[PDB]
Amino acid sequence: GYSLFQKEKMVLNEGTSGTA
Repeated sequence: GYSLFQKEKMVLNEGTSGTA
């Protein structure tokens, strides 16, 4: 499932592991 395995990965990349 996309909004399951990637649901939580989308959280890590947008905040701490990215920073725009």
